[PDB]
Amino acid sequence: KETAAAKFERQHMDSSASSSNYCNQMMKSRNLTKDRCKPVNTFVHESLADVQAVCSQKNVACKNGQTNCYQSYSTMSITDCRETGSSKYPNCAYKTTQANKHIIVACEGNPYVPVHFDASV
Amino acid sequence: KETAAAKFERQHMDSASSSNYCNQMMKSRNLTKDRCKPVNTFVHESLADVQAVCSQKNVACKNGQTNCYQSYSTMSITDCRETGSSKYPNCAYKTTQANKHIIVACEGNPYVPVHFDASV
Ligand SMILES: [Cl-]
Ligand SMILES: [N]
Ligand SMILES: [N]
Ligand SMILES: [N]
Ligand SMILES: [N]
Ligand SMILES: [N]
Ligand SMILES: [N]
Ligand SMILES: [Pt+2]
Ligand SMILES: [Pt+2]
Ligand SMILES: [Pt+2]
Ligand SMILES: [Pt+2]
Ligand SMILES: [Pt+2]
Ligand SMILES: [Pt+2]
Ligand SMILES: [Pt+2]
Ligand SMILES: [Pt+2]
Ligand SMILES: [Pt+2]
Ligand SMILES: [Pt+2]
Ligand SMILES: [Pt+2]
Ligand SMILES: [Pt+2]
Ligand SMILES: [Pt+2]
Repeated sequence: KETAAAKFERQHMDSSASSSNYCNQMMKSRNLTKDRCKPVNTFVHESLADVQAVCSQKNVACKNGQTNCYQSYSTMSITDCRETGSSKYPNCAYKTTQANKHIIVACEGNPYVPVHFDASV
Repeated sequence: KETAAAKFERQHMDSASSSNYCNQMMKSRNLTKDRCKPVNTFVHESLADVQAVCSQKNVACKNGQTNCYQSYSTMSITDCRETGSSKYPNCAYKTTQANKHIIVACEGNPYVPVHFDASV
């Protein structure tokens, strides 16, 4: 079975955001258009070590009220992918938006790594 | 002086036609030059799609190194398998077409495939 850590890497990490077609290719490549069009998804364009290190940065509440969330001290390169108003499965269409923002992730397990993308600020 | 990335693109990238496909490709890509290479896999996907695998599922390499990556999606591949009748320099190849996850080893800056490890 896919672990929560693995699922986070598949859905949110892009350690290789280039072109207007990035989100279309990436949402496909990461199996996020298989059953449905996943409507919103963020990719972090940083090293896995740099994102895993967020689990030792600023402790904050998560959106659901758990207290195992962490805010990155630094801004990170992110791509926001959001489905168009016109997008219809199986023809999933996304707008790609590049930003430099703080990320908030939920951390769990041993090793203690991100398992949930909470938000970018 | 051929690079490891260049070597991977020549030996493994074709951006299966027929039972011929392998016989021509193994010869055309210089794999049968110094000896009949026993087994070879050709990935039929774009170079972009295969390079993207270096950012996908980190898995152990068959040699124990940690720099292997498995594709999240199945990709179209051709397994070329040397026959019994195959004798150097007349190398002969059975052509098997599959949709499988691929596993590649990646190296360098930029981080690119340098070794085809496995199909799963
Ligand atoms: Cl980077
Ligand atoms: N997986
Ligand atoms: N996630
Ligand atoms: N804080
Ligand atoms: N969350
Ligand atoms: N920041
Ligand atoms: N798989
Ligand atoms: Pt990037
Ligand atoms: Pt504070
Ligand atoms: Pt800031
Ligand atoms: Pt979660
Ligand atoms: Pt997620
Ligand atoms: Pt959440
Ligand atoms: Pt092909
Ligand atoms: Pt592919
Ligand atoms: Pt998997
Ligand atoms: Pt699979
Ligand atoms: Pt190699
Ligand atoms: Pt090879
Ligand atoms: Pt190998």
